[PDB]
Amino acid sequence: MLTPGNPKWERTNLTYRIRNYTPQLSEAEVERAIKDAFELWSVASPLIFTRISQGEADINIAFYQRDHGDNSPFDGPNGILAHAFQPGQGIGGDAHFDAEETWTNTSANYNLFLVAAHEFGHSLGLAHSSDPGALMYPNYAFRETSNYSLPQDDIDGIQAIYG
Ligand SMILES: Nc1c(N2CCc3ccc(CNC(=O)c4nc5sc6c(c5c(=O)[nH]4)CCS(=O)(=O)C6)cc3C2)c(=O)c1=O
Ligand SMILES: [Ca+2]
Ligand SMILES: [Ca+2]
Ligand SMILES: [Zn+2]
Ligand SMILES: [Zn+2]
Repeated sequence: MLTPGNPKWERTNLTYRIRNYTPQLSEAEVERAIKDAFELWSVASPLIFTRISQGEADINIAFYQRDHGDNSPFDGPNGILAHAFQPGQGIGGDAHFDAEETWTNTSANYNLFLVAAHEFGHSLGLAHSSDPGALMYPNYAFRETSNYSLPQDDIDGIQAIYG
């Protein structure tokens, strides 16, 4: 469940910055989605995520449309929802979300919190899992639950890299 080449962060204290927002949600709603997404991984590893509002962070977060400078363009409604780069400097670890998607905080397509949590796995060095119940499973499908926490397969994956 590790990204090929075993690329990992050499530090456990990471910073992130939300570069822009989506008009479909309030700023407060986007911030809460991102915060909870990171909290999923933090409670199962030594990783600490610190938000900054200016300057250069380790993980940049932004909403872009079509061609946006990294040679991996988005494609309008549905299809590619977002993507993130493996651990590293520069664009490494950054996560981009397709601005043409309907972003929600409900079970309707597409829940920001869920897509983000998945993307951050890639930002930390995790590959896709073959376990249909894992956050890192290749296919998106929202499941309403009484309590939202990181599945055991994802826990094993994050621990196998950072302990
Ligand atoms: N495939 C593609 C994309 N997505 C990105 C976002 C994304 C997000 C999630 C998945 C697979 N996982 C789920 O659909 C999913 N995982 C979990 S873990 C978990 C839950 C879920 C879940 O509901 N869905 C809910 C209950 S919980 O107690 O909080 C624990 C796959 C994908 C693949 C693209 O973009 C693309 O092209
Ligand atoms: Ca898309
Ligand atoms: Ca970066
Ligand atoms: Zn991109
Ligand atoms: Zn993925």
